[PDB]
Amino acid sequence: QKGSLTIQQVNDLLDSIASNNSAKRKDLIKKSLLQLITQSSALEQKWLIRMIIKDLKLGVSQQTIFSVFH
DNA sequence: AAACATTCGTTCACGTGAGTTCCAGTACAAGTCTGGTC
Repeated sequence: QKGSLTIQQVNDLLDSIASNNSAKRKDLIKKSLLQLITQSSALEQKWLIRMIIKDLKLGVSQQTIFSVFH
């Protein structure tokens, strides 16, 4: 019901997944995904799946996010 | 001298133009789903 991951850790794990896919090593992808699964809650994992597939469906336009930012 | 007609300022109802609020139609842009091959 509670996670123990920070944003930097998640970015590092995703970077490892991408790089190891580029290098044709699936064991490291499995290890990174296992760490993410073991150190995350169900909601966090749902959002991680959405981020991996690259579709969040927030309902707010990218232009709106940029306008809010600056 | 008395009765009737006309005129006048008033009154009401009804119709038309301009201002304001609300909603439907239109336009455009982004998001989402799909197709095909290498």
